[PDB]
Amino acid sequence: VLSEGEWQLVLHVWAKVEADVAGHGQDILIRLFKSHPETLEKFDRFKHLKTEAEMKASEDLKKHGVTVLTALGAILKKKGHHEAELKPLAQSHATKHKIPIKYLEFISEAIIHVLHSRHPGDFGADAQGAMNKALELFRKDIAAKYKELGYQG
Ligand code: HEM
Repeated sequence: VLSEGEWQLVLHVWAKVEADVAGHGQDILIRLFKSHPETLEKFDRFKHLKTEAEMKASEDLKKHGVTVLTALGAILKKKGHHEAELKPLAQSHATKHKIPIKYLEFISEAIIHVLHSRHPGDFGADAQGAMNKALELFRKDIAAKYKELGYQG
């Protein structure tokens, strides 16, 4: 469970994400695909993007980066009372996209990496620790929904 102080560390950095949602979302998806290329294979919509330059040049990918961060932000804003927000996501990721928890670990690592790269004087150990706790909670709760839905994850 996160404390109020930890949620305030998480939402203070989220405000920074909000100053450029498309840029952070684009950077996160490209870092995910660069670091874990097998995750691209889960996206029939984007597997044509066979180089990093092609990914950067894709407005459709950038649009999806915004969709992704918007959903994550809506979850984080609920501080752990996020059950309604999480439900459709766990549903689609379990039953349609079939995204294992390990790949949610990979994207959580990409989020942290990008927050560090974009925010050098502004994303320190306490903030990163708290963001890692919020993303762990996110993954924990998704995994509980995966199990109710019968999906190994
Ligand atoms: C922070 C984690 C994530 C969030 C918040 C997120 C959010 C979303 C949202 C809001 C959508 C559109 C609505 C839906 O279908 O549910 C979506 C679609 C999708 N997601 Fe995720 N996602 C996450 C992680 C991942 C990961 C790690 C993968 C794959 C390795 C993935 C694969 C997909 C696929 C395949 C689609 C459908 C894209 C399309 O063809 O339009 N998601 N995601």
